[PDB]
Parts: sequence; structure tokens; C-alpha cells
Amino acid sequence: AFPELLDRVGGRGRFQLLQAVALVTPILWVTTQSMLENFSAAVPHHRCWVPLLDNSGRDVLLAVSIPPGPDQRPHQCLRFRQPQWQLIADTEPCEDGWVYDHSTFRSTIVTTWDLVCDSQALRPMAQSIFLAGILVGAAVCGHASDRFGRRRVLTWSYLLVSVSGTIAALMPTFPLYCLFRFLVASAVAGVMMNTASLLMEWTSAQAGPLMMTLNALGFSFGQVLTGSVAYGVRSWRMLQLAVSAPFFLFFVYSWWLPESARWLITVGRLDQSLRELQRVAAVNRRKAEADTLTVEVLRSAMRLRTFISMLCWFAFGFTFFGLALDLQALGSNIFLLQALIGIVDLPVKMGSLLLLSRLGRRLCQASSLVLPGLCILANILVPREMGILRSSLAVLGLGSLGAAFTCVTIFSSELFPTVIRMTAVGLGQVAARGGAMLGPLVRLLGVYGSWLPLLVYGVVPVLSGLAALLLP
Ligand SMILES: CCc1oc2ccccc2c1C(=O)c1cc(Br)c(O)c(Br)c1
Repeated sequence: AFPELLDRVGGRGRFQLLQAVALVTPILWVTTQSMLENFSAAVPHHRCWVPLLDNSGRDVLLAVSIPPGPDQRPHQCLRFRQPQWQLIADTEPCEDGWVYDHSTFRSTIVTTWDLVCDSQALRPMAQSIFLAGILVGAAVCGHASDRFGRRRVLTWSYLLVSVSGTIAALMPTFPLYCLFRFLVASAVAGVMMNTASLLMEWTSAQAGPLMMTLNALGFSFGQVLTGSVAYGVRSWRMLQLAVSAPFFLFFVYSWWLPESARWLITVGRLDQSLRELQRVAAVNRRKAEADTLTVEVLRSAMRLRTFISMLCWFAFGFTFFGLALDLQALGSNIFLLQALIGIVDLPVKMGSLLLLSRLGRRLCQASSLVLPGLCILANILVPREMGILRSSLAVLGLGSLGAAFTCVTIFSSELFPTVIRMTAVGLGQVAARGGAMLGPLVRLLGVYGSWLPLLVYGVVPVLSGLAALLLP
């Protein structure tokens, strides 16, 4: 009978707008802490330390000291034992440390801990560990927000994000940085599920479109907050602090938001629920029907399609979270991409949805997965002679893969007996954050050709979208 009390107490109005505003803002920084592994773990050009150069014809010394490399560059992993002055066979690996290029980044984690050359597989694992953390944090938090409430967990998760982000920026060794990022990811997943649920519960029956639109449209401007804070702070020890600092201020003000009124009824905390409903009504200024609440009323109140959705969610999660955490290979000028993956997400999603829904729901579902797969697949074909075309396709693709996140939820998830969609939307997400941990692991296949990662990242969504045409 809870919708009746909600209608008696409000619906739209004022409070349901300030709550949405105060809950949407953390989503931007939540995005910031997930795509931050693109400007923090950046790999600049690295060469081998030499006694002749870099103190104890500059080009002549560079040519005589380092053997030439395959890709029209000096070798990044080998050096001459002695100066081969015959150049107007016998080589050893770098043992005096590397020298890096300090022209766009001052200090990345790679520069600090030498994650190059033989120790290359370490870099694509710090993101898999992060996503695994997200999964294990979104699994536990489910059976946590039922014995602790729903508002307290959000505040403690804000505090945990703040503390873990601050601590992870002052570690002296790699494994501690891997572990504290794991904790950060778990807390971030908890924040994102609790915020979604809190936005869900307090709203009326019209929670379907508006709130789920606001959550996504929040992630988009998010990308543009990374782009920006980056252009500003370049180092890596001063970036994690500058990103995790706002969460403490968020926790400080999160102590006043009223707790969800539906959970309080089912556990027997009637008096606090009455107080929360009364304060919500007072905020909403609809203090006319609040008199009727005299406790007694609240006392009385107290298979093929599923598989197709699973594959669609899995394909969406795998390609995006494995080709968007490597934008240094999709082009150049990183502080422009990871900053245009957003202004090309909102017009594109709106226009594509509006145009393709009238054709049909299944046509819209199919057209949103084959298109970006083909777009990404075409990227390897075009040579590097024209940069603008080399970089244009990826933005539109990764942009349209974002369109699945919305299209496959507010237009999909009805492919079932149609009782309530909330028992299917959650089931889809387990595969997304359970295939992104199987994401950047594909980038570990840089050896044995460099085109295979892009080929896989393009073919998998293509096959998923094409098989989606086999619904009957
Ligand atoms: C543009 C689409 C999009 O952009 C992001 C940027 C940062 C974090 C999540 C997302 C995101 C998601 O839809 C999403 C949400 C959750 Br929850 C996940 O576990 C995974 Br994987 C992906």
C-alpha cells in the first residue's frame, strides 16, 4: 500500500528534486575514479640509460649507443655493450634503469615503478583487479543493505572511498597500490548500487524513465570531468588526492538526507519512518494530508530471451571496458578523447533512440551492437596517413556502445512474463561487470600481432548483435 502513502505525502514536488541533485553529483566523481587509470598509468616513450649521453652530435651519440628499432624508433628494450664506433649482434638488456619522456606527463605509475619491457604484463592486470573488486563489492553490498539499512551504508561507503583513495596515493610499492585500488573499486560499486536504489525507492511510479536517464546522463558528463581535472593536474600522486578529496565533503553532507521510507516499514521501525515521512512532507510543503498518518495506517501497511540479454550485456561490458582504458592507441591528444566520449554520447543516444525505436524494438536492439563493432573493425583497415579518420571512427563507436547501456534496459528487459523488470535488470549487470574483468586481459595479446586485440573487440559485439536477430 506504500504508493498510496507516497501519493498522500508527495510525488514530484520539491524534495524529490533536491534528493536527485544531491545523489547525482557523486556519480561524476565515481566515474572519475574508474577512468582515472588512463592518465595515471600512461606509458611515455622510454629509452635505455647510457653513460655517454645523459651525463656520466647528440643524434650521433644516440645512433651509436642504441640499436635501431623496428617501428622507426630507437629500441626501447636493448642496448649496445660498447659504443659501436664502426657505425659512422652482442647486446645486453637495460640494467641502469630507463629514461622517460617528460613532455606531457610529469610522473606516471609506469615512470615511478618501471612497468615496461619485461615487466609489461603488470600494467593490464591492475585494471582487471580493479574490475574484479567492483564485482566483489557489488556482490557483498547486496546482502549488506538489508541488515544495516540503506542510508547508513551510503555514508560509510563515501567515507571508505575517501580514506582508501587518500591512502592509495602514498604507497611505496606496487602490491599495496593494487590492493587499495581493489578496496576503492569495491566501495565505488557499493556507492553506485546504493545510489541507484535510493533514487528508485523514494520516487513515485514514474521512476522508470527519468531517474534511469539521470543516472546514465550523469556518467556521461563524468567522462568530461576526467578530461578536465587531468588537463589541470598532471602528476599522479597529486591526481589521486585531488580526485578523492571531494568524497569526504560528500560524506559530511550525506548525514542529512532522509532514509528510504519503504525499508523502515518492513523492519518495524515505525516511529523513525513516521518522522522521515513528516520531514519529507514538510520539505515538499504538502503539509495537508500528513495529519492522516497516525501509525495505525502504517501498521496496516506492514529462456532464450534471457540468454540473448545475457550475451548483449556481456558484449557491451567486454568491448567498452577493454578499449576505453587504452585511448592512447586509438589516436592522439588523450586529454581530448576521454573528453569527447561524452558530448558524442548524449546527442547520439537521444537521436539514435528516437529514430530507431519507431522502426521497432528488436531493430533498435540489433542496430546498436552491429554498428559500433563494424565501426571499430574498420579502424584497423584505414592507414595512419589521415589522422582525423584514424581517430573519428573510435569516438562514434565507443559512443554508440554507450547507447546499449540505455537501449538494453529502458527499452529492453521486457522480454519476460512482464511482472517486474527489477528481477531482470540486476541479473543482466552481473555479466557486464563479469566480462569486463575478462576485458583488458585481451590487451595482453599485444604480442603475436597488434591487430588481434582490435579484431576481437570488434568481432565480439558484431557476433552478439547478429545472433540477437535469432530471437525466434
Ligand atoms: C558510458 C557507459 C559507462 O561509462 C562508465 C564510466 C565509468 C564507470 C562506468 C561506466 C559506464 C557503465 O554503463 C557501467 C556501469 C557499471 Br556499474 C559497470 O560495472 C560497468 Br563495467 C559499466
